[PDB]
Amino acid sequence: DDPLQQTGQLFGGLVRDIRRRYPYYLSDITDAFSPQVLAAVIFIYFAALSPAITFGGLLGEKTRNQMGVSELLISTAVQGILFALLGAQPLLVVGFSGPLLVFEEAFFSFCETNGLEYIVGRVWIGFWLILLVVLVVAFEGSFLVRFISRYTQEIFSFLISLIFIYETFSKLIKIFQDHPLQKTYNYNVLMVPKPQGPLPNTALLSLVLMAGTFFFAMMLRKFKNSSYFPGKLRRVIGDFGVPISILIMVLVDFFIQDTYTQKLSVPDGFKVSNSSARGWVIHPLGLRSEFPIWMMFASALPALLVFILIFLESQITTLIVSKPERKMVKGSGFHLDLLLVVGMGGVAALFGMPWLSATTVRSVTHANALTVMGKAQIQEVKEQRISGLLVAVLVGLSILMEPILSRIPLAVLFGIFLYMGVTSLSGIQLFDRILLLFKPPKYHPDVPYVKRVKTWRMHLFTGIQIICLAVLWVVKSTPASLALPFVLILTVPLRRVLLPLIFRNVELQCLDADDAKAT
Amino acid sequence: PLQKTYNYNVLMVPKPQGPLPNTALLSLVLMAGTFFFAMMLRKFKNSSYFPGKLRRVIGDFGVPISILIMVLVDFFIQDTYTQKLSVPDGF
Repeated sequence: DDPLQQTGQLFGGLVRDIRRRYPYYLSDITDAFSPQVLAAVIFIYFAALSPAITFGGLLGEKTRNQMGVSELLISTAVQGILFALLGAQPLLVVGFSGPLLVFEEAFFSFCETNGLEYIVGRVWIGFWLILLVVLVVAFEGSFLVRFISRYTQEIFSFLISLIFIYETFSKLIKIFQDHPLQKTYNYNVLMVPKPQGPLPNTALLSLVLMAGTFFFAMMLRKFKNSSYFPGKLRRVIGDFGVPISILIMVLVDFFIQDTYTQKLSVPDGFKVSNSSARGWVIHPLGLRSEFPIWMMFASALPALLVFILIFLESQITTLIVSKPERKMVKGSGFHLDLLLVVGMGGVAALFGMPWLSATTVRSVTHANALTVMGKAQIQEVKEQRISGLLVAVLVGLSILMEPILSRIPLAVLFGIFLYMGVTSLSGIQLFDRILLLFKPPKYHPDVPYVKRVKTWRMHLFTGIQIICLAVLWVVKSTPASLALPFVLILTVPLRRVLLPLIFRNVELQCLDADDAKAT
Repeated sequence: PLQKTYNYNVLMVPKPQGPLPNTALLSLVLMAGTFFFAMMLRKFKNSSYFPGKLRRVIGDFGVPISILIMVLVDFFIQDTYTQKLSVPDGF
């Protein structure tokens, strides 16, 4: 039975996913006894805490510290545990995103322009998103995701991957820039709150940490499929390679005493940032004065656009995770996770907490972590609820391990970002055609879209795709980035009409494959 | 070796006396860059990414290419000193 199907029953698709998924409860409970699950837990723990800290610092310095880092980590823990507990697909990883930050800063700018409160209206926005998601899910209007082919999916994934790789190198370049290379340095500079001024051996040591971590990780991964050791020892080595490299880099950093490297910073306790102009509960009616009536009647509009953003991104992520190619065994849900995320965003907005949603890179990395692979062929993927709830509990309780987190150099995590970025390049078909662009036709592959169409036809199709990617890059670089989703959905009609009017029907059926195998 | 403070009133003309901030570890960086580029080029040489003439012609001179890249990288940086070749004035 189809996870998506036009059903004339109220709560139809929801109950269908319920009946498809709940009878596997005991199996989901049982299947998390392997150490590879623990490896996934420890890896995604870092992979979720580090961008959380980055985004928290960014929005703290952006929003006059209206919201900080402690609220973000506590929330991320709450949505992680509950999404693992009651999610139809608990294999997703939730978090904040860049366009969401753009929305928050735009709302803050609008509020300051009008003189309104920033945190007060968020409760009302939660109210409109709650009523609107009830309205939408009432009609089971998910079938629109059927219009998304592999073209739009892969182009969105590729742009996300390239953007995040660019962010990683931007981080490294900025940290290098903060301490330039001079000939002489004055040593009467204070270092207590922050590193002020250039330092001799810090930035390039961070670069060395990145390079060594990445080199060791790739050498280990390439050796994992070798034939140097018995299979048991080889599997034991392959199960926990990344934490092994992490420990090696950490001990190397701890052995060095003189040079300073920036380490992790976490809240002291479960406390608010302002602790002066805020409390645990925000009164929706008004903190210092009453909330305007014309705002009460006209503030529904941004709720529409934020719901559109979270809806499209979550459903695209659900398409990514639940593809049958990665040995998708049990049932996969779309409606239940979406409803849970939107309702939880609303109730978090009741507390003043911003909304969170599943992240693409974290989700694909999570799917990659729980993979049983062969000598190649992919046998299976271990799917259950335990890893996500464990990760969320760990990010909730990370505050209690202050000395351990204070000894982690920041560049090792950046190397880990480089690792996830390069490993997110596996499932792309656009990368396959990009590789095909340069290779001579004498050694071109056995896939149907090489035999059935000519050489310059493949080159022109990939040129169309990269031109689309360049336009999307111009859109994301545009300061009016709020129009970012719109051009994206502009991909949907363009494939149906213009391309078949230039290409042919056999090229249409061979190139735009719904599944990797079947064409 | 690595310290926290370095005195800048030391003479460098006949030979580098005393520790210096960014010399030997930069030589280690050059180690990594040169070796990594050489291995990447050699492994890519027998690939199938270019037409055969172009690929083999490019791979025919990998070591001087990496040497030139390292020399230009060294020349671009001005402030720090790295030890260079010494030859007699004459016969």
